[PDB]
Amino acid sequence: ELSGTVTFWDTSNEAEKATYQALAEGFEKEHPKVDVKYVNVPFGEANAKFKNAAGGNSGAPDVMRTEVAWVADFASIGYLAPLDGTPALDDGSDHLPQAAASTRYEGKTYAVPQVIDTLALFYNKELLTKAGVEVPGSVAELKTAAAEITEKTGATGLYLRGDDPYWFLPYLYGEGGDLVDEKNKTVTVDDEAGVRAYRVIKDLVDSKAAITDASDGWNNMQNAFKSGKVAMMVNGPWAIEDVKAGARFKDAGNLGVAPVPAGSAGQGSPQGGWNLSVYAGSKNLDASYAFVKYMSSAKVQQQTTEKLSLLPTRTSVYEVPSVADNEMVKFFKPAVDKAVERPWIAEGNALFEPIRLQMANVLSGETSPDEAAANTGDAYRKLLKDYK
Ligand SMILES: C[C@H]1O[C@H](O[C@H]2[C@H](O)[C@@H](O)[C@@H](O[C@H]3[C@H](O)[C@@H](O)[C@@H](O[C@H]4[C@H](O)[C@@H](O)[C@@H](O)O[C@@H]4CO)O[C@@H]3CO)O[C@@H]2CO)[C@H](O)[C@H](O)[C@@H]1N[C@H]1CC(CO)[C@H](O)[C@@H](O)[C@@H]1O
Repeated sequence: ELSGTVTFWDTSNEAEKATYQALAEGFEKEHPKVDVKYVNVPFGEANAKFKNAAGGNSGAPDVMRTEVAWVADFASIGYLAPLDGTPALDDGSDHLPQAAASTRYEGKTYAVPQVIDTLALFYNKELLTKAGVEVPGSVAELKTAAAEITEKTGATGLYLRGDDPYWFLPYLYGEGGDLVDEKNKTVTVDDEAGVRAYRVIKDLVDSKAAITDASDGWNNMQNAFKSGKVAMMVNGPWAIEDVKAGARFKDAGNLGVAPVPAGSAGQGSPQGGWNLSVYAGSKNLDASYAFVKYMSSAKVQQQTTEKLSLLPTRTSVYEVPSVADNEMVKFFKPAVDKAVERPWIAEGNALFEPIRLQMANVLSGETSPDEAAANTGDAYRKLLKDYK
């Protein structure tokens, strides 16, 4: 017996949201006495919007699309219903383990996995071919390629997103670095790899291998890539359908994807994604648990992939020929398998702001790579009282 309102806050983007609204409302097919109230909440506003509503117990959603780092955020302050022993969890073991870790806080389950993702190098196949260059495997190989692209086509090699701190991580990993050593509770972002990573990004822009912008970075990146102003960008699966809307990439075939470039030490890309959580103060808990089970079901994950090319969290879904034979998926799944995990801690979400500020100042020339790394480390030690 399910009935009543289930308000769902979805953070998915302009290209994704019609699909997600349809899936959400599809819950009513099997439960016609439930009224699904779909609301799209912009990614940048959603964390604060949810905390505001939950903290005041006023107009909070029943079900929240919850970024991997937000689960511990929200859970630690009491805003999420624990899900262990509820109908929200069905065939839990099916989910990728690294997806499952992000749902956990202090020995309890506060979310169900929805999608998993990572960053990759997207490229314009026809531009690279016209430039006579191969997809670059390293930063060194990207610089050489960018020069040939400018010389032969007039395009810039890379749009380097300059306003979102997540985009720093591939460069950090490529220089042999990482934010923290979790096992040893030690801040590591200010090791020499951090200095090198800030220096690499500045060199890419100064050398004109890359362009960037200090604001409106998502739109600027997409516009530059779709208009052929650049040959390459670093982005994730949430960009695929948006890109394919463009005249340049209808022929889905013209859209190349490859790993993010190696740096001087190695190569890596971060693990991200989205889970589904239930507000602790929901006045329709049964219907919400069922809604979460439905939205995380193999059937719905498969449909999401078919319409959007977003990656399922369920292992079984990869065995469905329709998913197993998808080319964006065929690339992204192995890349996700290799993606770097982060500490799933209450202050994990706040590790990004320090990077954002220092990265902006490095790109504008206000701050040296050396100072930026030290500043980032200083901010982490302030955030993480039991880290050295
Ligand atoms: C600073 C923020 O730090 C963190 O976020 C990390 C995040 O943990 C990383 O994993 C990564 O997330 C990936 C994501 O995994 C990936 O899927 C994709 O998301 C797509 C969707 O796919 C697409 O469907 C649609 O939704 O659109 C999504 C976006 O395209 O890309 C994400 C990266 O963009 O990177 C984030 C850092 O960016 C915090 O969580 C904060 O919320 C914080 N926000 C601040 C906002 C404030 C402003 O006043 C205010 O000052 C600050 O205090 C606020 O806190």
